[PDB]
Amino acid sequence: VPATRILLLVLAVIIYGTAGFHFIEGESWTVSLYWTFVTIATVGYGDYSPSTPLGMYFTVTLIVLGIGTFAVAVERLLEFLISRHVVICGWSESTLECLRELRGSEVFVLAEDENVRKKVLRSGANFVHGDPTRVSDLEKANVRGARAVIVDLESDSETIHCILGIRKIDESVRIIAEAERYENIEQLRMAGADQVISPFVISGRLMSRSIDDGYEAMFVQDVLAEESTRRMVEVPIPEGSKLEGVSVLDADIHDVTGVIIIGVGRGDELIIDPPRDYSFRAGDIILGIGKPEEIERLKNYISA
Amino acid sequence: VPATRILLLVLAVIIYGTAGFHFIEGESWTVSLYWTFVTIATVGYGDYSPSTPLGMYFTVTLIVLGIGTFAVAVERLLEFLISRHVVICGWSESTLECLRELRGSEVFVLAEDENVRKKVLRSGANFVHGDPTRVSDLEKANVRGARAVIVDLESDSETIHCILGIRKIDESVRIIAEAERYENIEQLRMAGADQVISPFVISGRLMSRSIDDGYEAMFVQDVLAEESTRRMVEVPIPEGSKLEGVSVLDADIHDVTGVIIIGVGRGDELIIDPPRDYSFRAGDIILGIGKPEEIERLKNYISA
Amino acid sequence: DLEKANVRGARAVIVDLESDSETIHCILGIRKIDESVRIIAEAERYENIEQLRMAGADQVISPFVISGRLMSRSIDDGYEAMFVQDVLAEESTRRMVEVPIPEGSKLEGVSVLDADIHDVTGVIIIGVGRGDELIIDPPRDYSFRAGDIILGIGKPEEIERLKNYISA
Amino acid sequence: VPATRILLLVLAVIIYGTAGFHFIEGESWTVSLYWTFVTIATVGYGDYSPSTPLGMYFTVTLIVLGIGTFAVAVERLLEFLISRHVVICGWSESTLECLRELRGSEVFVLAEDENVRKKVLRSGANFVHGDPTRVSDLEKANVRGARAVIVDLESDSETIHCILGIRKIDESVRIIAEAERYENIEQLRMAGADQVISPFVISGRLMSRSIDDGYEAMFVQDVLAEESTRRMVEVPIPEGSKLEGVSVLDADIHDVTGVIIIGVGRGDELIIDPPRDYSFRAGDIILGIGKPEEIERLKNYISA
Amino acid sequence: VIEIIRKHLPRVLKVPATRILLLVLAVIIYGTAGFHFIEGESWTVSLYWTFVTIATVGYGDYSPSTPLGMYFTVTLIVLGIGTFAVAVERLLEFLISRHVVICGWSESTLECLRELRGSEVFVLAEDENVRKKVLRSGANFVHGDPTRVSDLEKANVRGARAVIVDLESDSETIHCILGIRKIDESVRIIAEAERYENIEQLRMAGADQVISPFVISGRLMSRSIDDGYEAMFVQDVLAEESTRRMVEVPIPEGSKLEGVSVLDADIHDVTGVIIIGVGRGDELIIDPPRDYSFRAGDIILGIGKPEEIERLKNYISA
Repeated sequence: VPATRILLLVLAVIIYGTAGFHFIEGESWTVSLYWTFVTIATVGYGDYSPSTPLGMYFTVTLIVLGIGTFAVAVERLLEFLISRHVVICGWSESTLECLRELRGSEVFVLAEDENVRKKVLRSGANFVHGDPTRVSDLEKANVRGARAVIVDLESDSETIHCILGIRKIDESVRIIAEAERYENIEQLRMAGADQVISPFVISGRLMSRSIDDGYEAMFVQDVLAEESTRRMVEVPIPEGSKLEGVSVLDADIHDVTGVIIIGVGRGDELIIDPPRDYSFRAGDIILGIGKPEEIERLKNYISA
Repeated sequence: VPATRILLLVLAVIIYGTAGFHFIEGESWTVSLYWTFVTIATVGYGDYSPSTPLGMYFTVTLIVLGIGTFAVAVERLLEFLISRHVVICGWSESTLECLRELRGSEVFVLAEDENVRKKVLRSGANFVHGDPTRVSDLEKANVRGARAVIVDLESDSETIHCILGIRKIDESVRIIAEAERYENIEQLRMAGADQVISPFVISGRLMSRSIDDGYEAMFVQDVLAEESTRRMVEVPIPEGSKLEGVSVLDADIHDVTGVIIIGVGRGDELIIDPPRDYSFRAGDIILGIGKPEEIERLKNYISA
Repeated sequence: DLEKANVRGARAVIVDLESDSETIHCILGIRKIDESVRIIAEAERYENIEQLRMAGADQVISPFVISGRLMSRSIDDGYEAMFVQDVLAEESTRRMVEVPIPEGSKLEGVSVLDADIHDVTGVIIIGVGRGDELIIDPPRDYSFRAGDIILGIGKPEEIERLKNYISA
Repeated sequence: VPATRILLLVLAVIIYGTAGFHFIEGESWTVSLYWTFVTIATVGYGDYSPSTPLGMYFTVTLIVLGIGTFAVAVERLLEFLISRHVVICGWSESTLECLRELRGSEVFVLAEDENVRKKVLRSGANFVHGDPTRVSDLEKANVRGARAVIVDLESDSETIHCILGIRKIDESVRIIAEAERYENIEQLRMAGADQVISPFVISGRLMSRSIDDGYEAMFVQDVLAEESTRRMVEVPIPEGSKLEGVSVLDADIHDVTGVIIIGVGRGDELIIDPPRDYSFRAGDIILGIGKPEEIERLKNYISA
Repeated sequence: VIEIIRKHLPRVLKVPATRILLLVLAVIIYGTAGFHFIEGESWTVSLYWTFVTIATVGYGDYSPSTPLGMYFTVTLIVLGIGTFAVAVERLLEFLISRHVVICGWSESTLECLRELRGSEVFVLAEDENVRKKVLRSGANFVHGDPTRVSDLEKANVRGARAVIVDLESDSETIHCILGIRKIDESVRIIAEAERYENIEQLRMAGADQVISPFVISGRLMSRSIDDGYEAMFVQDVLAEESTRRMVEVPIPEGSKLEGVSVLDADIHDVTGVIIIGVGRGDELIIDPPRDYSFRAGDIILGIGKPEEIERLKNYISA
């Protein structure tokens, strides 16, 4: 049945109700409409009632009509009722441990499988069912407003196809991709990806360096865990700092603060172990390791 | 449970209730009947309630009896109370692009998947769930009174088994099939399809002409597009025209109109580039390419 | 595994893989090896034609669009599918060919109206190709150029009468 | 959750409410019970109300408390208010065309798959989900009371296992089985099957006899179809007939009735084309072909 | 009647109780505040009245006094009761030695469940079709993957008496034994080996007793060629319906046989059981020698009638 049949039947009764109480009892529309509601509601507060054989007749008829149409309209109603965001294209084991560190923000997981709807909703993310290679299904997941898009699909052919689809929707958003083979690192980066993270090349080099002594693999998997003592943080150099123009040899950040200056980055490059003649500028980002008591001693050090 | 089984129980409660108010409470019939209904409807205005223990036990009993049977009766009453088309058998990418040019007509889609229901209803076509190779599930899609049936199934064995099921319903509808292999073009014409469209023979013979110059594959993919400047339309010659018996050299269509006469079809045969001594008749369908400013110039020249 | 198959010394690469994402990825691998080879791709979905052509493919043939357009045009009369599937077959009576306009030809600057190619020769001029565009049904004031390509439909005895009419 | 568990929960509430009004408001037992009931039944009449904040808290609690279980008890109460069989083991294409001629009787289809529940219920049969090789799942399907059990399983190893399982449940029931290979005809028959029907040996011999002329295969598939003109029927010879002691040559049934005596069967054997010296006895069953007007002329012929 | 509708539509019980609660609370707030600020009721009354109003009772001790009160109340009731009915339905939905845990469901654990009808048994399996077989046998079913530590803790592995692991392969049986030993290293794991070569891997992972059935079966099908008496003895003394049973009788502290040799004890002469082994700790000596000295703590493995078993316990008693 059309929803409009249900609605018209409801409306017909309140009109009937209101009008008859007026015609039979001589009551005003305010109380007539109200009383009709009171009877439909089956509450009976005790103010208005019919006081004539016809009013009683009318009222009983009215109640039957009222509840019937009301209850139907209500069940339909109930049935109907029943910074920026980050978009994650594809669901895998790399984007699952990425989602635990992105708690608190809005995350939209665009995935082809419907089976993965329970695991996405359990971890605190909105699921958007679609194919992440289709441009019409990326726009559904609100890619254009996002602050970053994380692409980790089944192959490296679908990862370039999803990267090329974002570069025409928004040519300014930050794309982070995951390469599976070493040949496609410069292929995903030319097609638009701002950061290419290859997990089988990191783990391929941490397994050939753990044969003699595995301290290279213990440094990498402990400075990234956000439950240890030291945390690899990065702080930016603001405008009008005390270090805008000093060399690294004269700044001497490790002794006066306690952090370790493993590298500094200007723009889109990184200089690991900067030499002593490196003049600090404004806008630089200092990548460092230290205890969180030493980080606040560095943040006040680089202030105005 | 007949409706009348339910209705008897409801009335029995009503009569019982009404009479007790009448002889236990001493109420007149208009108020006792009213009260009984109201009691059943549990409204409680505040006018009548039992004023003696007999009535109190009686009324509590009426209420529970009333609610059970009333609720059922109401639930049941409400549940009881409140040219031609084209049919597309199967869903693939070739029938998705066919559905884009059939938005003005009404289209049924007979496919056995359930996941494709969201793609069909978006495109503006009614979805009929069923197996297209079965005669019982072909009759649900209104094959018998259709304009044309378009068969595109997963293989060429099921396309033949679906063409022979349509020809069992009626031998007058127009079947337009699609061949997957080149060798099965002659089997799909013996089963009963009127037009067999083999896309991988058109595509494979355009990827071999596009090695030197890609002008053959640029002409085919452009005149079929309705957004193009020139269009390929079939102009029929009406009965009582000024061109019956006239040869192609004596007519000179390209000089006076401006369209390009690339073929003339009589019945179900087409003669591409017809010779000079080809005599026209009434009934021959002219296949031409021209601007839309030139097409109505052609119909006004061959008119009666 | 592309450099095994001699893509550098080739004259045309025809990319038709199992899905549309692998056809873009293989086109991107060919353009790293030889930047001037002629790639002839094949799109499955309609929306991926502008991506296959941006990634490097010169000609994109989409078979599910040519078949979808010829299905909905064959409901009333099927003379447009009987035209396409018959001029391409090389066992047919009439062939669709391309002839080039040589340098120093008889038709330098000559318009198509006063050339009268269908009257003189008998071939049907459906388009004049210049470079990387095709003009279907060129207008009457269209002037030629030494170096055009005439696309036409005609009998095989009428193509030799066309090449001898455009000869130098 | 027994219905009585629900009822106990309800009673606890009505008892509780009644006592609290008695001790909180100081009301009598008769009115406190009435009031609590009426309150739960949400009538709203306006006679009894709490007069203290404690009474208010109490009353509100009773309403929310009692209404839940009140409604549920009503649901349970309303739910309470409102020849022999043939068992078919396994679902296939042989037991589907067997089920169409067994319309009108009770048929229980014991099958392992749950997918086949829709096709069994559509054809007019009760579905019993179980494994037909398990003796505990045959007894669930009521094999012991049946008049015949039809076994058609996936292999001939499961068909002997289902036949052996019935022979210990009931050693008198009639088992009809279907053999797949020719070697197992005497193996299924020794394990207990009363009739072994091998479809690939009938169809293997009807395909090697249809090469020259296919009249052998047209006779078999037309005398079994119950929509043709002639029907292969069998009538029994009763006690005290007119033929108990006559030979076939002197009975001369084909001329005086019109049926064709293809064979007669005594006990558990069949004699096809009985000779002229064959003396008819009592209890014999005459297998014959004829029009249904000729069958009634034969049935009265063999009477008392 | 909405409760009728709810019974008609349990099909929409798809959302969190938390959404349900927030919405009903918003309604009672609307109601109570209007009674306090529009009708002029006290907060005790306003809430009381609001409840009564929402619940659709409407006694009339309090009633709207102005058109505004009437308009207000109509809204309050029409929205509140619907929500109320929903909240009620969700509540009803919600309202209505130690154990052993069995990881996995096969035919070997089906016959183990017949012997354990007196104890309470959890079954941790990842199939859903097996729920009808477990509840028939009298064991609580816990859905989950037994190789996961999070789904092992749902089955109460940490406070169990013994855990019985029988999974589909020997790789998952090892991956489940190592997940149980991560929860607690004191529970008793009883595993089952599918191949003979993986008996030593399942003891290194942490199982206390590895029961390889295809090595017992394969070594009984090779002794039953000549005479089938070896495979007739094993399949009979394990049955509790047999006339003889193999029971372990422990020697208590302060017994009359500490230091006594087997020849000086002569158990088979005085009792009538056959002493086929003596276990000390986790080692078993089948057919112990003559000069084997008893102690307190040695578990005697014997075969005898039930009329002879309590005769043995009364002979070794303190």
